[PDB]
Amino acid sequence: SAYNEWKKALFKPADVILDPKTANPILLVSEDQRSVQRAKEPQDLPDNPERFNWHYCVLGCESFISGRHYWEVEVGDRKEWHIGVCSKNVQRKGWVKMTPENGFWTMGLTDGNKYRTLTEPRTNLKLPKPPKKVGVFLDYETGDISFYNAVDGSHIHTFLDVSFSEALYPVFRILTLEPTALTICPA
Repeated sequence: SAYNEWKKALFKPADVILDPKTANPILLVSEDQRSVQRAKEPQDLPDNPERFNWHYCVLGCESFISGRHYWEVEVGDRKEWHIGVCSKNVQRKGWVKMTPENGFWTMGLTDGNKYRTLTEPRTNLKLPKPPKKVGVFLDYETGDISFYNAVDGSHIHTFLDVSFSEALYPVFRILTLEPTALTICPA
């Protein structure tokens, strides 16, 4: 397909590894550091400055300050998940609303069938097919963050013409307890 054949020609495939130091204590990062799951109760971890202590979020290890990049995330049959990018300088301690104004550019799924972009106010997305694998695409220069169905190459959503200045991290959020993990596809 055009999506599969062109993605690497236009965007550098990012090797995204989850950073355990950033993960909310209720989250578990897999040994290979590609997958995240949720625990029933928060685990005993230090409250280091890099760690999200309220939001059930985890970041990638590396940030982006220029260029075109992409990564793909297997969401599978999960009924809840949110993914995208956030500023290096987001508030990690306490609560702030996950919005572009607060340095979060994310979309995802809640309650099995409610697809949303986490704008302010939130925008409901109408998708003909439920995505099982999502491609996250960053063009730092043009200020575009795009989301695609990584199987059929269909468009999900684009944050357009954002004035980037700070470094951007891949960000992942899961709120629910379910049998399927959220998994990054390797380069």
